[PDB]
Amino acid sequence: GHIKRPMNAFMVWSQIERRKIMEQSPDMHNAEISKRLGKRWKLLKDSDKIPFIQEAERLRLKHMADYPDYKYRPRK
DNA sequence: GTCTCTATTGTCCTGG
DNA sequence: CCAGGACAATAGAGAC
Repeated sequence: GHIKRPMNAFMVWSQIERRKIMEQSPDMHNAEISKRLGKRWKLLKDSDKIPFIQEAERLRLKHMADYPDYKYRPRK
């Protein structure tokens, strides 16, 4: 089948925030949510971002362990 | 009912 | 070795 690629620090911080938006603005389109996420991301000071970089890190290590060999080969 | 596009950041792959 | 891309989450919008 098709194995997904790991979530980076931003994508991890994205899920959490997106929910808090999806629960507050249930009908706001996700494309616009992405726009606002990208902006809030630039607001969060660098220091605050560490926890997610570490979080995202283990996410990748586990990824290899679970999927011994998967080449990220996307193409058009 | 079924796909494809919409958008963000970060990260890996390819062509030149 | 750099630019340009695909793609991870997410559901709706639009074509068909």
